[PDB]
Amino acid sequence: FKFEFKFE
Amino acid sequence: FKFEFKFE
Amino acid sequence: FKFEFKFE
Amino acid sequence: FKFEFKFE
Amino acid sequence: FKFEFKFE
Amino acid sequence: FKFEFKFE
Amino acid sequence: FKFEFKFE
Amino acid sequence: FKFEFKFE
Amino acid sequence: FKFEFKFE
Amino acid sequence: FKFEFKFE
Amino acid sequence: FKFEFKFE
Amino acid sequence: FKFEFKFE
Amino acid sequence: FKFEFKFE
Amino acid sequence: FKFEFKFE
Amino acid sequence: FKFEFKFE
Amino acid sequence: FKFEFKFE
Amino acid sequence: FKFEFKFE
Amino acid sequence: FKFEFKFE
Amino acid sequence: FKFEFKFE
Amino acid sequence: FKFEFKFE
Amino acid sequence: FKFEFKFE
Amino acid sequence: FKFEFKFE
Amino acid sequence: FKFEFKFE
Amino acid sequence: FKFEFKFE
Amino acid sequence: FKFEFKFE
Amino acid sequence: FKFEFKFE
Amino acid sequence: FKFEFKFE
Amino acid sequence: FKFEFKFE
Amino acid sequence: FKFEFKFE
Amino acid sequence: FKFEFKFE
Amino acid sequence: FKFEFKFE
Amino acid sequence: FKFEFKFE
Amino acid sequence: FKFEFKFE
Amino acid sequence: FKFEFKFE
Amino acid sequence: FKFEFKFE
Amino acid sequence: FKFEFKFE
Amino acid sequence: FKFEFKFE
Amino acid sequence: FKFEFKFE
Amino acid sequence: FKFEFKFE
Amino acid sequence: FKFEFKFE
Amino acid sequence: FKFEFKFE
Amino acid sequence: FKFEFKFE
Amino acid sequence: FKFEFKFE
Amino acid sequence: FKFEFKFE
Amino acid sequence: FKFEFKFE
Amino acid sequence: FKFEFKFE
Amino acid sequence: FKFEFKFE
Amino acid sequence: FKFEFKFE
Amino acid sequence: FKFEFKFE
Amino acid sequence: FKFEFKFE
Amino acid sequence: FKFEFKFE
Amino acid sequence: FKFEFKFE
Amino acid sequence: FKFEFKFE
Amino acid sequence: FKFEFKFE
Amino acid sequence: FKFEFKFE
Amino acid sequence: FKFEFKFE
Amino acid sequence: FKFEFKFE
Amino acid sequence: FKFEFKFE
Amino acid sequence: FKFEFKFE
Amino acid sequence: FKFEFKFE
Amino acid sequence: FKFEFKFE
Amino acid sequence: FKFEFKFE
Amino acid sequence: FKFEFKFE
Amino acid sequence: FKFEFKFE
Repeated sequence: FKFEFKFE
Repeated sequence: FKFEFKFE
Repeated sequence: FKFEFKFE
Repeated sequence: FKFEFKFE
Repeated sequence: FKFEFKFE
Repeated sequence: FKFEFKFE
Repeated sequence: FKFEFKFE
Repeated sequence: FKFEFKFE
Repeated sequence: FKFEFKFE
Repeated sequence: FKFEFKFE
Repeated sequence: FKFEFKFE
Repeated sequence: FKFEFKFE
Repeated sequence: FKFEFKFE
Repeated sequence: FKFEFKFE
Repeated sequence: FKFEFKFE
Repeated sequence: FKFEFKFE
Repeated sequence: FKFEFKFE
Repeated sequence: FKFEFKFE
Repeated sequence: FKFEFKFE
Repeated sequence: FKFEFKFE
Repeated sequence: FKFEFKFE
Repeated sequence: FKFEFKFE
Repeated sequence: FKFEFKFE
Repeated sequence: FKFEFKFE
Repeated sequence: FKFEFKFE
Repeated sequence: FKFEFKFE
Repeated sequence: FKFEFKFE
Repeated sequence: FKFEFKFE
Repeated sequence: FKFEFKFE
Repeated sequence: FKFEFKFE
Repeated sequence: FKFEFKFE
Repeated sequence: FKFEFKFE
Repeated sequence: FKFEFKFE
Repeated sequence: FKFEFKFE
Repeated sequence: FKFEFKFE
Repeated sequence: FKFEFKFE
Repeated sequence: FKFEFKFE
Repeated sequence: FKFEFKFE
Repeated sequence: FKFEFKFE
Repeated sequence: FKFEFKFE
Repeated sequence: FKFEFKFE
Repeated sequence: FKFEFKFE
Repeated sequence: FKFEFKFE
Repeated sequence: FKFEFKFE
Repeated sequence: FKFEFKFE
Repeated sequence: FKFEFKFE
Repeated sequence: FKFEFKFE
Repeated sequence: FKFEFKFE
Repeated sequence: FKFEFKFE
Repeated sequence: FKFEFKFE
Repeated sequence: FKFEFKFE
Repeated sequence: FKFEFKFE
Repeated sequence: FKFEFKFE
Repeated sequence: FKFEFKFE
Repeated sequence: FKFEFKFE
Repeated sequence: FKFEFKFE
Repeated sequence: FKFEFKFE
Repeated sequence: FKFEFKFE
Repeated sequence: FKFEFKFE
Repeated sequence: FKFEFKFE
Repeated sequence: FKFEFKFE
Repeated sequence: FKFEFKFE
Repeated sequence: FKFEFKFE
Repeated sequence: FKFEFKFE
């Protein structure tokens, strides 16, 4: 139930 | 589930 | 059951 | 399943 | 069973 | 299967 | 078994 | 098989 | 759950 | 219940 | 809970 | 109730 | 509680 | 109530 | 309480 | 009420 | 859908 | 929705 | 959505 | 929302 | 959102 | 928010 | 947020 | 906040 | 925050 | 605060 | 804080 | 304060 | 504080 | 004060 | 204070 | 004052 | 900019 | 199969 | 820049 | 299935 | 740079 | 499901 | 560089 | 849920 | 290099 | 919850 | 290389 | 809580 | 290689 | 509390 | 390889 | 309290 | 110079 | 879907 | 030089 | 979604 | 040389 | 979201 | 050579 | 968030 | 060779 | 946060 | 070979 | 925080 | 081979 | 804090 | 083989 | 604090 957030 | 939000 | 979201 | 939404 | 969506 | 929807 | 759809 | 539908 | 916020 | 924060 | 703050 | 802080 | 401060 | 301090 | 200061 | 000091 | 405009 | 603007 | 501008 | 700016 | 600028 | 700057 | 600069 | 500097 | 510099 | 210095 | 230098 | 020195 | 040196 | 010396 | 030397 | 000497 | 598709 | 979309 | 999609 | 989004 | 999304 | 965000 | 997010 | 942050 | 965070 | 920090 | 932190 | 430090 | 620390 | 040290 | 320490 | 030492 | 476009 | 362009 | 663009 | 560009 | 950009 | 770039 | 950048 | 770069 | 960098 | 680098 | 670095 | 490195 | 390092 | 290393 | 080290 | 190592 993951939630990855790349900013860059 | 799993999610990607790659900004850039 | 992935969901990729590239913005960029 | 799997999904791509590449904006750009 | 992929579904690519390029916008750009 | 697999699908492409490249807009642009 | 691909299905490409270019719009542009 | 494989298919192209390039609009433009 | 789990979360990623990778800046860079 | 993790919360990763990469800066770099 | 648990937290990551990896700088670098 | 951990709090990791990597600098490096 | 518990804390990590790993420099390097 | 620990406090780890790695320098290295 | 308790403390760690591991240098190296 | 310990105080560990590793140098190495 | 494509457009082009040349002035010269 | 492509757009082209030549100026020479 | 794409745009281009050439001056020369 | 692509943008292109040629100058030669 | 992408931009590019070429001068030459 | 990509940015590109060519100079030759 | 990304930037790039090429001179040559 | 990525930055790129090519010089050849 | 990342920087890179390539000379060649 | 990453820094990269290529020289070839 | 990280630095790297490659010469070759 | 990481430092890297490649030479090949 | 870390350093590394690779020659090859 | 870590030090690393690779030679291959 | 640590040192290491690998030759091979 | 650790010292390491690998030779393979 | 509607569309519709059938195969087989 | 079957397929359709809308735009603008 | 709306959209809508159906399959199957 | 079904799918839609909005932008700007 | 708003957004909205629906599936299923 | 449902999803939305904002930027800038 | 604000942000906002909602799901479900 | 809900989520937001600020930068710079 | 400020920051702010909210969840739930 | 709530979270913030400062750097440099 | 200052810092500041708040939680809760 | 609250937390801060200094370096160099 | 100074330091300073505060908590609570 | 409060804490500080010096090195080298 | 001096040192100094304060607490409380 | 207070604490210090010397080496080498 | 001045320009406008309308579609739909 | 309106449009604008200005020059000079 | 001067430029402006408007959309939506 | 406004835009601007300046040169010279 | 001189440059400026404005968005939003 | 303002921007600047200088050269020379 | 000389360079400057401003943002926000 | 100011910036600088010098070369030569 | 010579280099300098400034930030903040 | 000043910086320097010398080579040669 | 020769090198120097300055920070702060 | 000064630095030096010599080789050869 | 020969090497030297200076710090502080 | 001086340093030396010899090889060969 | 031969080796030497000096410190302080 | 001198050092020596011999091999072979």
